[PDB]
Amino acid sequence: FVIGATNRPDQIDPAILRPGRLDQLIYVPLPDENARLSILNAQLRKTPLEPGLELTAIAKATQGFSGADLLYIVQRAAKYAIKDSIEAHRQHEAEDPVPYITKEHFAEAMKTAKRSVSDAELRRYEAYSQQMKASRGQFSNFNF
Amino acid sequence: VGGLDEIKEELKETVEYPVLHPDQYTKFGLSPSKGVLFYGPPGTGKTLLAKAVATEVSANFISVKGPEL
Amino acid sequence: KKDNMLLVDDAINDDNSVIAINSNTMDKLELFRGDTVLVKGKKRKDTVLIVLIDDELEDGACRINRVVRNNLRIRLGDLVTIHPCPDIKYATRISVLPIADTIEGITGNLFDVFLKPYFVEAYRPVRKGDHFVVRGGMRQVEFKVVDVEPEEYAVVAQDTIIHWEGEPINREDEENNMNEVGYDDIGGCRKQMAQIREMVELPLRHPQLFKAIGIKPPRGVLMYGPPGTGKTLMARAVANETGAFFFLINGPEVMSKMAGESESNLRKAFEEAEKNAPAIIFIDEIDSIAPKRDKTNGEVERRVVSQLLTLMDGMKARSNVVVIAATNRPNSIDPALRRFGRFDREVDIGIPDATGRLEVLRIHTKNMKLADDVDLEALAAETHGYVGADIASLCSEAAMQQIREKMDLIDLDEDEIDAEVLDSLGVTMDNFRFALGNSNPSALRETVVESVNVTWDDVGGLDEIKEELKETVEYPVLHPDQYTKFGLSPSKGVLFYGPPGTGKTLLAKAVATEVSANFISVKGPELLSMWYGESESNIRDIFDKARAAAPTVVFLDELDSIAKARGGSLGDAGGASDRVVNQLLTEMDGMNAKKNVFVIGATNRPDQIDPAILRPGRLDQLIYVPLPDENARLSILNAQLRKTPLEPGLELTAIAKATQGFSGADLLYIVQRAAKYAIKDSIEAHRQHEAEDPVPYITKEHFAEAMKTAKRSVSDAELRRYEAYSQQMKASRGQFSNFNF
Amino acid sequence: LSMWYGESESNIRDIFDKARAAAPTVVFLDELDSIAKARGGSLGDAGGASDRVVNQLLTEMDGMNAKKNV
Amino acid sequence: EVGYDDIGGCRKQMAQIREMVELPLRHPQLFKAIGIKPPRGVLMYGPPGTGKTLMARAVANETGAFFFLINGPEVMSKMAGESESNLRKAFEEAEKNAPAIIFIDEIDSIAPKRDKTNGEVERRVVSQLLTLMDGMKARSNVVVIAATNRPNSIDPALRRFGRFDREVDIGIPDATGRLEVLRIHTKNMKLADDVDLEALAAETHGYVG
Amino acid sequence: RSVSDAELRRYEAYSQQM
Ligand SMILES: Nc1ncnc2c1ncn2[C@@H]1O[C@H](COP(=O)(O)OP(=O)(O)O)[C@@H](O)[C@H]1O
Ligand SMILES: Nc1ncnc2c1ncn2[C@@H]1O[C@H](COP(=O)(O)OP(=O)(O)O)[C@@H](O)[C@H]1O
Ligand SMILES: Nc1ncnc2c1ncn2[C@@H]1O[C@H](COP(=O)(O)OP(=O)(O)O)[C@@H](O)[C@H]1O
Ligand SMILES: Nc1ncnc2c1ncn2[C@@H]1O[C@H](COP(=O)(O)OP(=O)(O)O)[C@@H](O)[C@H]1O
Ligand code: BEF
Ligand code: BEF
Ligand code: BEF
Ligand code: BEF
Ligand SMILES: [Mg+2]
Ligand SMILES: [Mg+2]
Ligand SMILES: [Mg+2]
Ligand SMILES: [Mg+2]
Repeated sequence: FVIGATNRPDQIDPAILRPGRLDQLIYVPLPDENARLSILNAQLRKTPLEPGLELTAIAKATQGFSGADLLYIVQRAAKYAIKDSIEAHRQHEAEDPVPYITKEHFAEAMKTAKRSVSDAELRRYEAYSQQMKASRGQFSNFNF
Repeated sequence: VGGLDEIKEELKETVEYPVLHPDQYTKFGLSPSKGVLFYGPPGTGKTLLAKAVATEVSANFISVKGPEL
Repeated sequence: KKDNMLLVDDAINDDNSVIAINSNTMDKLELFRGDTVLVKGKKRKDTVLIVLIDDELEDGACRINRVVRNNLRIRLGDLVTIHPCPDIKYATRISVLPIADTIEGITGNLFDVFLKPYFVEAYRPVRKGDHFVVRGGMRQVEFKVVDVEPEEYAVVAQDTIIHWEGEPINREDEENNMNEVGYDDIGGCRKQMAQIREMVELPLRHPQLFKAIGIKPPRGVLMYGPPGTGKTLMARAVANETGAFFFLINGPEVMSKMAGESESNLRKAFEEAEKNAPAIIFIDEIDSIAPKRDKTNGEVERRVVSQLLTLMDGMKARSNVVVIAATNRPNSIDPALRRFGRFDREVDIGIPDATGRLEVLRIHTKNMKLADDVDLEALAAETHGYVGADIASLCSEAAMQQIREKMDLIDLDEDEIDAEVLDSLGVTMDNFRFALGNSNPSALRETVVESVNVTWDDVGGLDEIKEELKETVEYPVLHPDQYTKFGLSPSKGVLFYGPPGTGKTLLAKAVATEVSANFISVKGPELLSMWYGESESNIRDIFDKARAAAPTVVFLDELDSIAKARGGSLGDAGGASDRVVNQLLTEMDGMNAKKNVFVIGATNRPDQIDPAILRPGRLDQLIYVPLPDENARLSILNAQLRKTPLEPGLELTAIAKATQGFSGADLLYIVQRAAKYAIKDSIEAHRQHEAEDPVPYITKEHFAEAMKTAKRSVSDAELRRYEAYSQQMKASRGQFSNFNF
Repeated sequence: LSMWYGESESNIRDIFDKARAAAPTVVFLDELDSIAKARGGSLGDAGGASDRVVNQLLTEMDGMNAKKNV
Repeated sequence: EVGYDDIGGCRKQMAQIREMVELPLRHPQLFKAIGIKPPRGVLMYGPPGTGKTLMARAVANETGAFFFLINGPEVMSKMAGESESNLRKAFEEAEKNAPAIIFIDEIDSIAPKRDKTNGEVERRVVSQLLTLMDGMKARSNVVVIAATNRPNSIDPALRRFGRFDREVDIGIPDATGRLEVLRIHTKNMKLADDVDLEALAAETHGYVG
Repeated sequence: RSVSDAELRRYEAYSQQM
């Protein structure tokens, strides 16, 4: 069972994409609003979170984002929480304060967050997918 | 691996079918499918799907980089 | 906790053969004032002494004089097991000898003077190997019990025959006896130590568990890992404490010039190890007698491999013997030799942790008179990528630095050194700090960065960039507990892009001077070669060396050079830049462990960079370092003029306000032109004053004549391109707002 | 310049190490029209080698070195 | 015969080598009072023509310890099992007689880093060196000294503590070092009375050794 | 489908040449 994971299917030889060697050409698209919520739930599985915090606004605000961008948002929120915790520790030593990630950490982490892929590469991937679907021409309900 | 439900289920069944039920495959008289290729935008879950295949599926895993060999 | 083990305490009773227990210890374990008890301490040594009720002792630890304490190889604050032995009985004869340096000067009857009154009517309980002390005649002599007739230990009743001889020795033998390496010197690899010690010790102490379970224990150890980790020390401790027969085999030691002699030597070695006793065979450096049987071209190597494979597992293979191997690379070994029965359990003695380095520091600094103010926790926390064998080099360098400091002020006295300075030497903390600043890990000795001297206060302006870089560098280094409590991986990558002459390389140098992590730096095309795949091998080796001695930070300079996007050439150059890009994308985020790999990238052309490497997980922080404003211009003018004499009436506000389009390199050019004009004026004034310090600082006139040829570096088109790229990166942040919940 | 992949950058690194090794030396970089060429983009192997030798000059003239006397 | 006063101009590396050569052999009382064994490995690298062989000759002629000289490729042979035997014979001859000093000149010819070459004999020689320099009862009162022109073509297991721990950098001298070299080499030639050496040392810049 | 359209053009050109 060979598995290929290539981020550019143009430079592949056309004799390897032939069935019998690599027949399952699975296109992994960008996540939508129902998949970004599950990605944010899976990435925040082993962390303490605020009971009033929801990820629906984070899934609805970002529309062209990716899992790496959501992981970057989560890591920036965790870095801001660690900075606030070490600031509270330094103030307590001068004179557990942060038990979970609050909403202000996410609101400050979602200010310097951008998408990874641009619009031209997404158009190139949709063009390759439509070329592969044009290779699936003359297909219908297929009554016998 | 958040999301990718149909891709995850199809990859998982394509791996686990000929290693658990070979009797139906020799009853139908056909060889199973072997390869699978993931392609798309970078940072989407291809290597994460490969790690999820490597960590818990009963088949032995041989990992190799591109220009490593 | 069985109350039969006690700690060593200072001695009240100054007698040699005695230990003091407390009365609440006597009822807790039945013993008496005359009872002779066997003390067994560390390093597999023993001694015999008289127990005596001591009120001050306090039941938990025992008082023993420095002589007993020495024979057991223990210190004040070490644990020992105590247990009584009345099986011992009065001696038939004894064999004591004076240590040479304790009798240099005198001669004659040592028996009548020292030994006779020392043993008389005390019937002391001595032991073989003991070194006792007798004070008399204005000196203290040290004898060592060399032999007794009634086994290892016996008593010296008046009828016992004391034999002393006079050919005394230098204490080379005493030093060797003290050194024997003990199991408690390889601290730092607990799981690998237990995995070796289990199959070494359990089928030798009691085999009833294996006789009841029916199965046979594994008889093969393969210790692989980085060089300088403790595999030879583990084999030496196994050879030194385990009482079975030992046989060490070097790698190219059996090889002989005769046809068929190396295999005969291996057969004779295995038959000698099997003939005597159930033994342990340590074959060191097995990469020279096992070249995988396929890549080699000779015949003697293949026959040695076949001899090992037949003699290790075949017909009547091994009768209760265990083989241990040690190697620096596990991959160049035959897979038939990496099989069960021959070499089955492969322990991985790898790079230690903070507590492992603290254990190595506490082990290596337990015999020296160190200090009263040196802590080892900060030394173990600031040491990051040491392989475990460089800690002894650190302590040796600190001791040599202290000795070199003590040798220069006070005179050396080359005929004979005065012994007053030997009692007060110590090892201070600044010696350890200088030894830490003047050393490196043994794996990163080939990619050492040259000693640049900059400071975080020498990089003016860019306060948000500096604090963000300091946060990104020093949060997973100083606080791993918060990151493992939140259960998330820290951000590692950062990219610097902007106009040239701004401070990206200066920020990289300020990182390379004073961060709490190791530094590995490369140039742009520096890791490229002319062969096929050698650039890939260089990339893989430098990333394995960066992730091995973690945490390190990698400065990938000129990402435009080392990484194109993909396939940009119409005619390819062999298809190598795409492979370099693919290997970079795989090593920065692939199927690895990702312990600590910080990637710093500084480029001045962000258009030719791969979007797959501009993606989070490899390089997420796209830090844009812009041109300085008025306040940043004033701070870089104050920072570039940090160490210089200046006029007190000098005002840099007009210089900061008049340029308004300059950069750090152009202001450095202005400062250098002013310094060159001041140097020319000083040379002219000195020549005038020597023909028939003239200037002690730089005046305003020098800056006024140096600011006549000042010109900007960047044009108005490259700045347009950089601001267009920044506006496109801000337009990638679309469909966003203040985001109030 | 050379035919192989990286030999021109190796020659640049070698001549700059020879310059900064026995310092002070002075280097006469002739024909910067031939060496630098102001990279831009040309979509070719000559443009790739020009970008590589320009970035090697950028990392050798002002890079992470001692910059004693060049 | 050359002495310690003929390598003028590299006094820092001279002191760094002279410490570990003289102080553990002259009086070991400080090392026995501190309870720390001294380092036993020298690796003199740098540009070709700096004075490493002259330093080896100086520490050979000055100290009263035994000096066994081992060249780079002189231990090699054609038979299988002879170069390792020559290295073992050299090490036992240096260990049996006295506390001695070994000078392995040109170690880059018997250390091909065990990864870029396909010959088994070179790997066997490197394994013999790694075993003889750090193993069971490895070194007793002996010390090895290396000298090579390139410092990167050596095995990292050979560039380790216990084998080669003090890698001194005998580099190019400054103007005072050129002044000392000009004053040392012109001590046996009656040249003139109206000649100076300060301007001769300050004129040149790239003259090494 | 397995093969693209340009590969068939190349194979037809080679079959017309040979
Ligand atoms: N669908 C996803 N669910 C959860 N995490 C994800 C997902 N996609 C990406 N990530 C996170 O971002 C990283 C990048 O994904 P990865 O598979 O390595 O990218 P690629 O497809 O380029 O090989 C993952 O390792 C993971 O940490
Ligand atoms: N984990 C460790 N604990 C204690 N000492 C160590 C450790 N690792 C290395 N050392 C020390 O490093 C020195 C050389 O190590 P050694 O065992 O001879 O080399 P290697 O690990 O290559 O087999 C010795 O002084 C040894 O005590
Ligand atoms: N922002 C700055 N702050 C302080 N000094 C600077 C700054 N920018 C440039 N300099 C000075 O000019 C030199 C050139 O900067 P450097 O980092 O080497 O170049 P670059 O900006 O191309 O990466 C620095 O070494 C320093 O002496
Ligand atoms: N630093 C130096 N000081 C004094 N003489 C030197 C120095 N370097 C070289 N020489 C002289 O140069 C000659 C060759 O130097 P040598 O020590 O053999 O160097 P190498 O073996 O590295 O080529 C000798 O005659 C030596 O006296
Ligand atoms: F496309 Be991913 F970065 F492997
Ligand atoms: F013997 Be060690 F691993 F160099
Ligand atoms: F490194 Be600089 F931007 F020239
Ligand atoms: F030429 Be020498 F060995 F540096
Ligand atoms: Mg991947
Ligand atoms: Mg070893
Ligand atoms: Mg730079
Ligand atoms: Mg020489």
